[PDB]
Amino acid sequence: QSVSRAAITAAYRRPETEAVSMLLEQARLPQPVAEQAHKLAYQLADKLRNQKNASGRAGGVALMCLAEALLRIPDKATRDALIRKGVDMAMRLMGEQFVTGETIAEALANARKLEEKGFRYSYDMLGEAALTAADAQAYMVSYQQAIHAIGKASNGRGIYEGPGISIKLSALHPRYSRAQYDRVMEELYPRLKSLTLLARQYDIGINIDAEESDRLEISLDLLEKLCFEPELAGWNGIGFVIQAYQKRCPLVIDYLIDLATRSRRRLMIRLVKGAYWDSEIKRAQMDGLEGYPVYTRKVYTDVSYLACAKKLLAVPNLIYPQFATHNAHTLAAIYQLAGQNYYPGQYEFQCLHGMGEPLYEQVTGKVADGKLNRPCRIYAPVGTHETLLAYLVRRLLENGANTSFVNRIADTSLPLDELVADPVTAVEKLAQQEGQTGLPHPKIPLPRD
Ligand SMILES: Cc1cc2nc3c(=O)[nH]c(=O)nc-3n(C[C@H](O)[C@H](O)[C@H](O)COP(=O)(O)OP(=O)(O)OC[C@H]3O[C@@H](n4cnc5c(N)ncnc54)[C@H](O)[C@@H]3O)c2cc1C
Ligand code: PRO
Repeated sequence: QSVSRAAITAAYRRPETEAVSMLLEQARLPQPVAEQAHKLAYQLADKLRNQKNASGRAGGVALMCLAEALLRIPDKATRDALIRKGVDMAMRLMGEQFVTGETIAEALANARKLEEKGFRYSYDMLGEAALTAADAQAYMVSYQQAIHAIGKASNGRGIYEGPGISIKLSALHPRYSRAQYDRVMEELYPRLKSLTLLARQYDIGINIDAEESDRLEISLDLLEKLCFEPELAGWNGIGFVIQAYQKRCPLVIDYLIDLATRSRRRLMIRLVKGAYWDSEIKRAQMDGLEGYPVYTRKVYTDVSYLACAKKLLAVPNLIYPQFATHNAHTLAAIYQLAGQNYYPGQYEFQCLHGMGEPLYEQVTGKVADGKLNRPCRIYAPVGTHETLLAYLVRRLLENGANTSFVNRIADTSLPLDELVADPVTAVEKLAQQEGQTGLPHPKIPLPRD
């Protein structure tokens, strides 16, 4: 193939100057909206930094120990007068903060606390990249069991206010990374269909997570078919992730808008930046192809996310946008771009368990409690230590990258105004300095170079 699908294919690895130049005016926040976003982003970030007055205290150590000792003198007068194992253990130590529970039942029992404050959940049974038939079957069973449990705890609250599930197509088909069209359709699809039908019976959201870029196309074929199942007609609980770090992302949105039209539904669309960037670059560098399927400067991903957010927010009849981010500017800009006259079903935010709660405690909840009154859905990984590895590694990359917001916020030296700097302005600043808009990262030449 269709006009919308062909356009996706042709953007796969489009030159970065070109891609970024095309996104720029689509992402630009109008003057007024830009400054309200700056102001809200600044406040959110400031409050995150200075939680227990960790700024005002920052404004030696030897004297403090002596001063401490003197203050333990009770009477003022007297005071005046005078390899394989270490890796496994490191992974589960760092990983506990990211896991909401070992079993789906323990994860749900712990859901009341934030659900009452207005948070929602999407549970993920940890596991991906099934190698064998037995692995994939076992994932299929863990997903079914999860859907029964979440569905019973949802108890009719529905797709927006109630919990959902997130699934990985790589978990449901052995050797998914290289599987061909015909075998995926014969084997993967019936399983996707079956879980989705089950999610529909309990009226919970079911979201298909996005993985590596060479699986985008097949995920779209699977989604297309799913959306035309007679048994799913009139049901708007199907969710799909799109990754703004991909050059294809805006063309994927055009496709999704048309799909929602043709299949007569509202799609739940989770807009993310993306989790596999280090691997995507390495992959593209090994295949020696004409370009990258992702951007090479982080600020360009920020610009793509804003442009894509506008596209999504423009079609509320077709798309329920789920804006996944821990970046205060991103959050603030979405909040402003969504416009006046918010209603619950317009959009929600999302965050990963162990990363987002502090930012979103300023967001989800009552205006009279100093909150924004916008719902946030926490992504909640569920499983034991043997299913954690890949997810943890991705979190370490995310938390430890010096371009990450969550890394830069903890950097006292970097002033708030730089931390929440408008990405469009940053791209324009780079373009005046370097002589062209959207030049690739200077340390990431094309694969053929
Ligand atoms: C609820 C939730 C669900 C998610 N589901 C998925 C999913 O299904 N699939 C998936 O891939 N991701 C998923 N993610 C996104 C991913 O896990 C990261 O959390 C997300 O990219 C971090 O973005 P941010 O806005 O919080 O942080 P920011 O710091 O603003 O941006 C971080 C990122 O920018 C990108 N980046 C970093 N360096 C560069 C560079 N040099 N050039 C271009 N881009 C760069 C990467 O995407 C990286 O994550 C999910 C995130 C959340 C919160
Ligand atoms: O697996 C990951 O890293 C992303 C984050 C949440 C869901 N998918």
